[PDB]
Amino acid sequence: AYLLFYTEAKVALAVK
Amino acid sequence: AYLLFYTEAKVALAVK
Amino acid sequence: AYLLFYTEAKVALAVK
Amino acid sequence: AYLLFYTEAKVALAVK
Amino acid sequence: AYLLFYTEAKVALAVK
Amino acid sequence: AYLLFYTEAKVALAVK
Amino acid sequence: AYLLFYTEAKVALAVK
Amino acid sequence: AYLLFYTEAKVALAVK
Amino acid sequence: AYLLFYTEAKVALAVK
Amino acid sequence: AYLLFYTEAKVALAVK
Amino acid sequence: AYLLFYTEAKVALAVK
Amino acid sequence: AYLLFYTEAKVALAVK
Ligand SMILES: [Cl-]
Ligand SMILES: [Cl-]
Repeated sequence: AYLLFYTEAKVALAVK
Repeated sequence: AYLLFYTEAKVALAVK
Repeated sequence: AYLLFYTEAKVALAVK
Repeated sequence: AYLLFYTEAKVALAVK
Repeated sequence: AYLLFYTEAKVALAVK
Repeated sequence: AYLLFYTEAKVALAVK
Repeated sequence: AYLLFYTEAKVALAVK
Repeated sequence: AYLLFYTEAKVALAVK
Repeated sequence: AYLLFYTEAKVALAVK
Repeated sequence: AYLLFYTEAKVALAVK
Repeated sequence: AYLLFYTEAKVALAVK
Repeated sequence: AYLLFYTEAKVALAVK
């Protein structure tokens, strides 16, 4: 699965 | 901060 | 699961 | 052998 | 920010 | 030189 | 600087 | 392709 | 197998 | 302590 | 394949 | 310091 890095600012992650 | 791994049933991440 | 770097460009971390 | 990051959560460096 | 492996034991991924 | 993963979003390998 | 991945077929690296 | 640290001695980055 | 670290000083490397 | 990849060529894993 | 780090001044990369 | 890999048949480590 993908580890997506995004900004909610500061860094946050999601897994897909 | 550091990345936390926990179980969402996949692995899931959080930044602490 | 394994945390494996990969490329397609970008490098990214996969959860396998 | 491969040096792979691994998690069941903690991460460990696995020597396969 | 840097993604830095560290130990204090297992390893963890610091976001710096 | 150090090889440091980083992210600002993409991840990349910095050479320091 | 950072490591670039690009396709020249096969993936190749450059330091930028 | 995967980027896998590897060692038989030196560590090396394999591209699979 | 995987590596665990044990530290006090200087870092020590137990294998499992 | 940080676990940082580096290269002077070979890659190696530093303990900082 | 292997990522190679070679010197030519500065450090350059090759995949073989 | 840096992690040293050697052969004991398996891969073993030491901190130097
Ligand atoms: Cl001290
Ligand atoms: Cl031997």
